[PDB]
Amino acid sequence: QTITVWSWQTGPELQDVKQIAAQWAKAHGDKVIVVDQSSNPKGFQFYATAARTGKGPDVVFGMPHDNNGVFAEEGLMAPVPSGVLNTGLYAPNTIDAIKVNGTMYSVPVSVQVAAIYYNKKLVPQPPQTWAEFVKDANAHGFMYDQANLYFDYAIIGGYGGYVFKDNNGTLDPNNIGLDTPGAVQAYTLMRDMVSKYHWMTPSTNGSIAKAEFLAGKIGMYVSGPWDTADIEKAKIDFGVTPWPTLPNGKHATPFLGVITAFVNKESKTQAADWSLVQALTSAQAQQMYFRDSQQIPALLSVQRSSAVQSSPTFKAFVEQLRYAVPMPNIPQMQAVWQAMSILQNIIAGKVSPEQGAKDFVQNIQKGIMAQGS
Ligand SMILES: OC[C@H]1O[C@H](O[C@H]2[C@H](O)[C@@H](O)[C@@H](O)O[C@@H]2CO)[C@H](O)[C@@H](O)[C@@H]1O
Repeated sequence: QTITVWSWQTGPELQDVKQIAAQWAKAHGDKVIVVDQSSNPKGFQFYATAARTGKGPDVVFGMPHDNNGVFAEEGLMAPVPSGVLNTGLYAPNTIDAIKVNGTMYSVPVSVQVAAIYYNKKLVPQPPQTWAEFVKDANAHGFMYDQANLYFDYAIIGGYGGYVFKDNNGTLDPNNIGLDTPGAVQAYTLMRDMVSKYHWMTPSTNGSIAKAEFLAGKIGMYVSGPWDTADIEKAKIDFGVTPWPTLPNGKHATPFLGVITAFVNKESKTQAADWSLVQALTSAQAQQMYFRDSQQIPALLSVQRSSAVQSSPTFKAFVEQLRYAVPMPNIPQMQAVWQAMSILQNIIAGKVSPEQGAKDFVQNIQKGIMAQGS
């Protein structure tokens, strides 16, 4: 018979996943099939769509933790069995990220915090203050997936904005802070990056920004370890640096993302599934994933290895970590991602930042109301 694994991580890491699975299979006898879903237009939530109709995989690898709230609530995830996760081997925020309604539903594999990747050919020294940033941006260019909340939240949070109010670990989905005076100021700066700085056009997105950077046309770009391989293949002499402080003198607040692995509740071979998951998420595995893409391991013991401690990716990570905000993992967070398109209207000047902020929050509250039966 066969065990099917769906991976949302591609590139070098995918190859490591396949070799580890092959080795596990030689001992267990089950045939293991790995499918690359990273390019699926349906996105991360495609797992629920498939799992709802009994067409899902047995194991899922490389899923950003925010998505699991939906899967867990709909009963598409098998709870993590006892003895598999030792909460003491990870930072506390990493563990909270995999818990849904108090139950651990997935295993952490890596931790992510977006940073600024720069071309040392154009930008010898990375900017640290907004003043230096404007200087380097006007001179050699800057672009990123500007209307994607995952990335621009760094600015929003920097101005005091927030998605759901955090009350000592408990999120209040009724207290949204995306239309506070601070957020509006953030949206204005986002608008300015196009209308006055002219660093980007209302049309610029992640695809264009990445292509431009790989062609050596722009000096800075906001990204993550998922682009490490493509950058090295383009032989760009790059560096990694945290977001600069914003014009209000505050530090930007990027999201902290935890990449996870989990088991489908419908899978008939759950004992074997978890054994496989343990192999794909072990300390040895995490060392392999770090090798090429520089993916930061979730396990604290591997983070302490000298190879990791000395990498540019880890240095930026450690300097931004205390300012990073873990993405909410509750079901309502999906309503946020889906109402996100409004940001493009604000950036394009179709609506003012004031009104756009209001429309954004209203579309989120509506989407949330839609959820729940
Ligand atoms: O853009 C919405 C999207 O944001 C996050 O996805 C990240 C992902 O976590 C990163 O690993 C990388 O792939 O960049 C993505 C953003 O382009 C959320 O995790 C995801 O659920 C959401 O759809």
